[PDB]
Amino acid sequence: CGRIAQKSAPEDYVEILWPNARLVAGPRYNIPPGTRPLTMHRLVDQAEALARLPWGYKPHGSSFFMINAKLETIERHGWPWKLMIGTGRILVPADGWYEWKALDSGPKPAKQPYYIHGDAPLLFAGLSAWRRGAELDEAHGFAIVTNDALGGMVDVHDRRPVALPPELAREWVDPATPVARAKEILRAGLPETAFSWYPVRQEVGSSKYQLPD
Repeated sequence: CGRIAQKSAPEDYVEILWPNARLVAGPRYNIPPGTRPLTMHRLVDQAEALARLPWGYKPHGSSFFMINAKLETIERHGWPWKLMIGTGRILVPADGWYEWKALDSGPKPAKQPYYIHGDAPLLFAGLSAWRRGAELDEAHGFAIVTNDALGGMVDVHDRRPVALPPELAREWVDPATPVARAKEILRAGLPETAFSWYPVRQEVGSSKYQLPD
């Protein structure tokens, strides 16, 4: 999951996660890591919120820029997600995401970008290292929880994002739910039979990690 789309009105995301319970910069059809995508969470004083957090986690002691959090590493309670599975659980709303389909082998292969989506806004499970009073830098960025085992929805070398039903999504962001319960929820992601996709004909990028010139 190297690119997502947030084109619906922000109030629509809240309505789906927190039905009946209200809480500007324009819609973004092409969102890569390193930006501040809209997110929903209860990280500060259990309060429900809709704010922009930095996408892309950079551990204090490494030069890694983690954008996805491997489901299994979270299950086996491994580094570094074991440090956020308890208090850094967030949701990243999205109308869909992009995956590039390798059209050939060899170096710098021609890739065909695809757009994947559902019948309504998706609630991607995520983990963030940001906390109240902390700066909005890579040191406090987040990663989208991905289901590596099944690869991408179209590109077998990508990692599909774990989308959760509204009911489970609420439990995920609820600071009261124990880490044990959080791990279970993580594998209840929406099945592929709930998404459709098409090849994007416009310019969106040459690869997952290649922004459009």
